[PDB]
Amino acid sequence: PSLSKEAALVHEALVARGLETPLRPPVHEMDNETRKSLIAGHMTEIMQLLNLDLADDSLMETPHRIAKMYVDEIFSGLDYANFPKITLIENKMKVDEMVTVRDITLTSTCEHHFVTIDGKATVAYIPKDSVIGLSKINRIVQFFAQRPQVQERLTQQILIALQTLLGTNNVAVSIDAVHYCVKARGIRDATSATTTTSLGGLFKSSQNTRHEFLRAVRHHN
Amino acid sequence: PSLSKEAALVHEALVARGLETPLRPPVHEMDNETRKSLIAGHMTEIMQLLNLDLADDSLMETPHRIAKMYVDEIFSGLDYANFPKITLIENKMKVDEMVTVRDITLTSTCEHHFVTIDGKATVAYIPKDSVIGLSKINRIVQFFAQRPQVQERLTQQILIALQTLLGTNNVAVSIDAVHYCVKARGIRDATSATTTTSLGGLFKSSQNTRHEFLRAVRHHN
Amino acid sequence: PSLSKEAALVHEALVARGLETPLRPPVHEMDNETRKSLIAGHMTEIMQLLNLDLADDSLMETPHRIAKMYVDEIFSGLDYANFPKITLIENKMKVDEMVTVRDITLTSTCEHHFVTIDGKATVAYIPKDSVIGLSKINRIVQFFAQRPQVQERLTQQILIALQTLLGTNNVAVSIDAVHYCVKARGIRDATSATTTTSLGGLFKSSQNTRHEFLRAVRHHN
Amino acid sequence: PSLSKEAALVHEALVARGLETPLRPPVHEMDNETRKSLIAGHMTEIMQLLNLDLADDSLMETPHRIAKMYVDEIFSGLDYANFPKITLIENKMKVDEMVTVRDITLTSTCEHHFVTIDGKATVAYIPKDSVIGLSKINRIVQFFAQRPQVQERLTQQILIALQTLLGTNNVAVSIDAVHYCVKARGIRDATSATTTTSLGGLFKSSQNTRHEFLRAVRHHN
Amino acid sequence: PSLSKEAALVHEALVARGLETPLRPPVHEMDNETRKSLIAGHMTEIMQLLNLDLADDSLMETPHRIAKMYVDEIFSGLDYANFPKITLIENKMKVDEMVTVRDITLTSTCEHHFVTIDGKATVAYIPKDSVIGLSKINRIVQFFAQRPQVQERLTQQILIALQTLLGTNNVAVSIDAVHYCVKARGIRDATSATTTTSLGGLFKSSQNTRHEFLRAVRHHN
Amino acid sequence: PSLSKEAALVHEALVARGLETPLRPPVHEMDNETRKSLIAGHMTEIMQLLNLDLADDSLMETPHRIAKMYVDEIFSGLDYANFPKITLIENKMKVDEMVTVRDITLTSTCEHHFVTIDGKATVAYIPKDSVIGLSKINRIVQFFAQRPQVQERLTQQILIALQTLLGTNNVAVSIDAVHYCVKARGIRDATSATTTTSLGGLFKSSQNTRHEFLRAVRHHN
Amino acid sequence: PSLSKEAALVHEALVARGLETPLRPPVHEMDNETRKSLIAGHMTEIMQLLNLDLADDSLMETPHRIAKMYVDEIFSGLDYANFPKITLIENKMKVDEMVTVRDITLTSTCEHHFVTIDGKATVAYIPKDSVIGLSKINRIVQFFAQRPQVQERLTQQILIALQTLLGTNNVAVSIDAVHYCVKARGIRDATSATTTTSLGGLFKSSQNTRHEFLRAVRHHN
Amino acid sequence: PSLSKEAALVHEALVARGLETPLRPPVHEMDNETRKSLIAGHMTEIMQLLNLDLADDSLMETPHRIAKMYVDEIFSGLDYANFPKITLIENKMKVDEMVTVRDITLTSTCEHHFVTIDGKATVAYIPKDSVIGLSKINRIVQFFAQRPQVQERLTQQILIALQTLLGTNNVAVSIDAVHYCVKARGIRDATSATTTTSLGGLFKSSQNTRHEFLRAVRHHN
Amino acid sequence: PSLSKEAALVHEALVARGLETPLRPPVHEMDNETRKSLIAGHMTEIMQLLNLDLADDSLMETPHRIAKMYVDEIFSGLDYANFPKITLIENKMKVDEMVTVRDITLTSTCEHHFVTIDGKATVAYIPKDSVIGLSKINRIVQFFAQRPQVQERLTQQILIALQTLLGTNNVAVSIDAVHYCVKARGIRDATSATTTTSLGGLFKSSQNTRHEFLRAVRHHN
Ligand SMILES: [Cl-]
Ligand SMILES: [Cl-]
Ligand SMILES: [Cl-]
Ligand SMILES: [Cl-]
Ligand SMILES: [Cl-]
Ligand SMILES: [Cl-]
Ligand SMILES: [Cl-]
Ligand SMILES: [Cl-]
Ligand SMILES: [Cl-]
Ligand SMILES: [Zn+2]
Ligand SMILES: [Zn+2]
Ligand SMILES: [Zn+2]
Ligand SMILES: [Zn+2]
Ligand SMILES: [Zn+2]
Ligand SMILES: [Zn+2]
Ligand SMILES: [Zn+2]
Ligand SMILES: [Zn+2]
Ligand SMILES: [Zn+2]
Repeated sequence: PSLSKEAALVHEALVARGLETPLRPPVHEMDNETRKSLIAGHMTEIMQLLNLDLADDSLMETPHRIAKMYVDEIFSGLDYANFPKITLIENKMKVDEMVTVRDITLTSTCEHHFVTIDGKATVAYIPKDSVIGLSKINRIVQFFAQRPQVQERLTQQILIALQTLLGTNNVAVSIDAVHYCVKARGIRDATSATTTTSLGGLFKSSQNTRHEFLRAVRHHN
Repeated sequence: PSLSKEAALVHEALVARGLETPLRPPVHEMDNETRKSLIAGHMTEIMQLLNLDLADDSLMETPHRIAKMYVDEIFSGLDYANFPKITLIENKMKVDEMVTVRDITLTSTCEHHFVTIDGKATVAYIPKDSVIGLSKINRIVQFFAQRPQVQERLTQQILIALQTLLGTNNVAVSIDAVHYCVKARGIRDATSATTTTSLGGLFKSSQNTRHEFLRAVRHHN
Repeated sequence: PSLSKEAALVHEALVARGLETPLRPPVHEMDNETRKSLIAGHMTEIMQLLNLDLADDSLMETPHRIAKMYVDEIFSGLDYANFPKITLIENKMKVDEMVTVRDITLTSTCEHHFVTIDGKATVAYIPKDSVIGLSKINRIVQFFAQRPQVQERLTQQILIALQTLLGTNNVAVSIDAVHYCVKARGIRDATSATTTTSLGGLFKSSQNTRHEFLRAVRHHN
Repeated sequence: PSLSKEAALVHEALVARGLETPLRPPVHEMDNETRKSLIAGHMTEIMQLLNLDLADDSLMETPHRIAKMYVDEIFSGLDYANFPKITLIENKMKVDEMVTVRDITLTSTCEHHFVTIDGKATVAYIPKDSVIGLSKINRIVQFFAQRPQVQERLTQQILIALQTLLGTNNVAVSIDAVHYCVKARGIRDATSATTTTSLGGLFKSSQNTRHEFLRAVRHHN
Repeated sequence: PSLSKEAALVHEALVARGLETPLRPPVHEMDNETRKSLIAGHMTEIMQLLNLDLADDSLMETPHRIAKMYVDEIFSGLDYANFPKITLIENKMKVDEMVTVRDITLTSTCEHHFVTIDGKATVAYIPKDSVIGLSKINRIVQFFAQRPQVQERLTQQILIALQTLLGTNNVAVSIDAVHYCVKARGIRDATSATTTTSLGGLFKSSQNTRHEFLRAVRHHN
Repeated sequence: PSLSKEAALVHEALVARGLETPLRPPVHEMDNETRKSLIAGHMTEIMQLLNLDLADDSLMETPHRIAKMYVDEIFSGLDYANFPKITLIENKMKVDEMVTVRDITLTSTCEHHFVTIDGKATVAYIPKDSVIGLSKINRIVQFFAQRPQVQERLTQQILIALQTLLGTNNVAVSIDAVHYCVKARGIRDATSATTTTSLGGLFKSSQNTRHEFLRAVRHHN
Repeated sequence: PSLSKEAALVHEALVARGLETPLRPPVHEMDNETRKSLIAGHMTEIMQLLNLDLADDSLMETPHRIAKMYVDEIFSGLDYANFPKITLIENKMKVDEMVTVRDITLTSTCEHHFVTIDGKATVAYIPKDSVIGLSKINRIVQFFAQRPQVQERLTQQILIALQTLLGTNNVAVSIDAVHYCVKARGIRDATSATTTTSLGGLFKSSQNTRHEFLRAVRHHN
Repeated sequence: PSLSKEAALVHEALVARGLETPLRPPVHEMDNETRKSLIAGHMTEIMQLLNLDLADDSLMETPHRIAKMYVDEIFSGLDYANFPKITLIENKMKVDEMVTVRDITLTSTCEHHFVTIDGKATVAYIPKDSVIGLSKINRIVQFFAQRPQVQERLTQQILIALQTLLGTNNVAVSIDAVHYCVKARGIRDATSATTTTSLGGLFKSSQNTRHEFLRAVRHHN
Repeated sequence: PSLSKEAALVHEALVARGLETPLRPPVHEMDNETRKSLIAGHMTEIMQLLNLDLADDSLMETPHRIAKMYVDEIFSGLDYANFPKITLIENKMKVDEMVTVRDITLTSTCEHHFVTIDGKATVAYIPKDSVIGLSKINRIVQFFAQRPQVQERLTQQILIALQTLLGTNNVAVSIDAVHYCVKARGIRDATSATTTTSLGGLFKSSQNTRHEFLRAVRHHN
């Protein structure tokens, strides 16, 4: 009772290429309710250095909400215990052209200011011996997304994970997103978006394949 | 009085390629009024198991409605006695460029949860000896769509059937659809959509042809 | 350990007004895991009646997948043990103008055929003593959405629930949806949508208020 | 050297009506740099509790960026030392019809999870003796937005602030926004948005005026 | 075995108001296979009078196709044996606000030249004792649309029939359509469209109600 | 006094290639006014067979209106006496790059049911010795459009006609249309459209030219 | 053999209110081929004062084309011999709400520089004793449009004419157009449009009616 | 005092390639005012032949406005005394990639009926030694547009003019426009538009370049 | 205390290729507040020659505001003391496909009239050893945009400045803007816009790469 075959495989692959999120061993076995109260403790401190009145009916519970959100939600992707269960049917249909999943909702956080990243992901792969459940791609994407991230690392992690679970390197990933740490503060650019793409296999090597995919990416609604 | 030339041709061609829908032999001759009532009875139990009050004037008729929807409507594609009448005219116009029928309405069911799939298909072929009635393409698409499906299989069936009927390997099919078992539940993604395509003859081999078709696909209204 | 103050209040308000979903008392404490298998059992029988090979690597978990989806997901709103938690701060800001939450995502199922209803809700209220957490409105809407519904009933239920929890009659609800049993089968209308609305108090009696709300409805993205 | 007339006046006003952001007296004069280093202090603790390797070159400066962002940017409207410089020309043009500034860019933070709030503001007023510079309206709006807010309060603050600095009650404010703690977490609604409006003077009392303003609000690009 | 309660009710109500379609008594019992072949024969002559070569494999089947289209399809609305089965449930939800079904697909024929009319209908009613099945509205619209028409008459028939069936004068119908005998020939106007509406009960008398309905009409996709 | 040089050239080119509309020689000089009445006669019989009261002030001119429309309007392209006049200036500007006339309005009729075809054409050619009047392209397209057509044939005819009149094989034609016999009846698909294309000379042999043209097609307004 | 009942009626009505285009008696009976050669004569002169070389293959025929265009086309509305034939059916359907014809194509000329006016017309009337053929409104509109015009006079003429032919003053006309003499020369404004509206009867007097109509006008595609 | 280097150079170029607008030597020095009064002279004759009452206050100044418009505006590019002043900075920036000015407003007149031509131009060039001011490109384009044109010639004139004034053959020009003598008269096509492109240098010869330019052309707003 | 490493490196590189903004040696150390004041006077001077009454309570502050604006804001990119702080991280993610930043807000000024330039920039590069923080690119762009500019140069500057800080020639830049000196004065073209692009490394020599990036450019919102 710890990890799953797939979860293990992916994690190994990610460290092997040295693409895992920069983590440290958990040292000693610390409860999650402990981590959460500890984290609310610090949030109470920060909130006081801001001069907010924690006595307020609305503010009082924020430290604890921020604590559950960090551990249970927006960063749950740092604990492989949360990896999604994977299901794969055999490729009896003999699909040999690419399958594409466009405009996958994707919300993450910039590791640089812990601010929101709103974006869309398009993922395509060429089935080999197995066909993956379609929702699973959405879930694998949201998983890596729930981690403090840098867009370039995010795009690459997804490629590797899917590559690992599908059994081919013929996978491609493109992400188009908006960083609120560029929009809401700093340079305050309200109109820019960033686009990153990772291409494995034929998607990288074969010019014709490379463009059918790039030609398909970017489907604004 | 059973099946038709075309219906049987198509059916064989699918079984030959290992692409038919996972079916079992109807064992003993079961009349549809009988399948419908038996089915109706199970839905009656399922609704009771859900604590619904079948004594209500709105819910009362639901088991018979669901059973009829299953047998005559949404899954009627599993019975080749429903295959559409095909009509082919002689290619006296000597067309030798592709004919594309785009944005064909496509409603179907995900075989993993029996939930609505809503999408659109784009089909193209290059006439050899015969030109098919346009409406017939739409019809063929709906027939295979009225079956519990997996988008990747559904796509190939439309292809193989068309090739078979048209006497050419020069056919291409593309489907862009939304799966409600991805949107309405589970990961609950309100924006992703899946695109799958299958190309035959020149649409596969000729890079020229292939990209002309792909280029034309995706005509959002 | 059974029900929560909010939940019980809501369920009673609805019963008193005769707007609860038609439900028959459980009878005996039948365990949920028992219900799922009985349901999954009947689904198996239904699928064998359609002649599908349940021995297929893709159709085997289906009966089980449906059972779990029905009981745990799309019909979870039938069990008040799933009523969302309510958080209400006091109206110190002295807000006396309607707050409007629009384009709330809403996926439901029709009770006449158990087919997908995909729509959008717009809720509005004039806070009296308390202001509610914004997401709770969303959560309340989805709770009632996960039930075999009739759009007319669904709209009323959301009104009563909200009127009850906020201690006011000044609430308004409008739902704009697409029913697949109209779209995907039957008459097969691919463009019609249905709009229903429930107006309480001022939204109903005051011409001025009523139109301010209706004017602000139907925000297609 | 502390505060300016404008700010003290606005500040008093909000406090008088019980609409100031819940703040605690600083207590003792803590140097903003200490504050930041303390905040960055606690954030480091938190990042360690999430098991992130702060030894990494990318995560290394994060606690310090967050600290600086919090105090100097996203929450800078908590200190009136930051209130914008107001300019008021004489209303010689004898303007007696509303002036409406629409689609003011507004990015704030919800106070329940400190997550991004992205929206637009529409402000109108009827000039009495003074006529404020246009951009000031933009600056005042963004001032109160740089605080842990609640849309209902933020709307009121803006109204009160402008009525005060303008000399009239004839001011209207409407904000329309997306709360990411609703969109990127929890219920995860990708489509809803919230609209709040605060009406003063003729905008509240005069129906003709009230609807002239409501009619114009909501200019999506 | 002839007509149905509702079919006859509706039919009478139209004749009573002098709104039925200009029909004559079927004289002697003429079987539809007979009407179809007789019709087919005239189209055969008309096509010959046009110098078309019925020996061609594409034109050969046209007379039988046109006759069937006329009798079973596009004009099948002239025979009440085709009226749709109506289903009404008890208004236990006590709805007392209008229900609007908007953008119903409507294809019809101009009676002046037997040319396609393509448009959309918006229908609304306020339930008294009963709520009708939504799909039934669409169906009723198509029934009266499958008749040689004049938009102004077609609009009223839908109204009167609905009033009759729903036991209320509180119904409203609006149709926006394109006439191909205006677009495809004659003046040849590629952009005009005609809107016609008929209001009953409160939708006529109450200015309040009337404008709420009109306000909601015209939902271009 | 019978036919014009252009007309005769065109009619012959089409006959030689076997692409003329299937026509049977008149036989005897039957006067057009005689044809119209015989046609109007049969239409009368057809309408009486549908049970319509031809004595109605609105249905009385119909048989006569149809006859005139068929012979004089929508099928006028069957009589080369209606071929448009051609004006060709010499190519002094030495134009050697394709001229493209796009979104040419095209309304036609299907030959399988005589129902409206509403579409758009895009024509392109590389002038050799002569440049044609722009409107003539339009006029040529509508000439062939006014004939019971099959889109595949229609496209070829326009190519041949233009190739013939301009003395070049460097012409290209693409037609994008909606067939009401698909939309308004039968399968009743409300979203599919059909695209056909005919490429001559360089447009067919030169990869470079072919794509420049296809790339420039499908200009939805 | 000169004029038609309707044509006369309208012309009288127009002079009676003194709204006719400023014409003069034709003095003496001058042939139309004479007027046209005379007019080409002057056009040849103008063209020479511009230094164009009329010897050119393209220019040579312009004087005559401009001459036919003026007399036979763009100004044919100055000769009531061209008025359209009107057909009116009796209002047996008892329509008593307004009928509307939107986005009627309308091309005219400014009397001030004989340059193009591109626009759209919306016309509505409330049937009284008779219902007019729908295409007839389009034709009456294009008729007055084919005259040197000033937009305000144009709008009024149409009102009167329809008022005269329908037998009620309850008619309304709105025109939205673009004047190329404002766009292509002079101030050269590329974005403005002008809108004129004439309201007769209840459309002018009754506030409620006045706005249902104004609320409907302006349907950009 | 007659012409400038720029103009004489352009002029010679067009004449050398046989692309100048067909002009006749002025012959004798006629004073532009006489010309205008002569032109206004003939236009008065024409308006009298159309039976318009020139005694009217609105039609009174028309012949004089037309005369002035013709000579001083819409046809002013016929006199090179009107050629724009060209400015050329030194290409120090060493720009070696194309510069593309898109959607240049272009309003011209067709030379067959002197009717409005409204369109857009897209121009690109690859700087060699000189780099022209941006607006000049706009001015040169509008210079040749102010002439009775033929789109095919107008496109060529612009190309030649710019190649000459720039020092390179690397210039591309594409115009897309609506001819009103096609839209407002004759065939009356409300939707078609014509596209003409002229390619020089690498734009003609280099496929890579050619398609980079064609790819970017056609930016509808 | 003068300039930073980066700043220096960029500035040199520009001078080296001779693409620096034409600057003269400051000569003697003149304080800014002194420059601002000297400029202010010269404004008061100009505003007096325009005849504007500087005594007005609203025109008063202008020379001082224009004063601040030129030096402190819109031309601040002239002083490298303002170059933004650059932050790079290790490319441990092994990113080797391009990273694209689109629709970057760009507000410049033309150097020919000091008039507003309003565009959008798209920047891309293929990471080598370091990966720049996203927000930085935006900052670099606004820096060079804060200078009296000529589009063709601005594009070039942004390119070199980036190739220098990233250590790769593999950078690409595209700018699409509207020059108000072309729109609001002079030729007054309200619709044209200009596009300039600079390609380094593979973006210039690799056909494939070159087109991947050009295919991405131009993301209108
Ligand atoms: Cl930053
Ligand atoms: Cl799942
Ligand atoms: Cl039904
Ligand atoms: Cl929550
Ligand atoms: Cl007509
Ligand atoms: Cl069919
Ligand atoms: Cl003027
Ligand atoms: Cl013509
Ligand atoms: Cl200039
Ligand atoms: Zn960041
Ligand atoms: Zn599923
Ligand atoms: Zn249903
Ligand atoms: Zn929150
Ligand atoms: Zn008609
Ligand atoms: Zn057909
Ligand atoms: Zn004018
Ligand atoms: Zn012309
Ligand atoms: Zn400038």
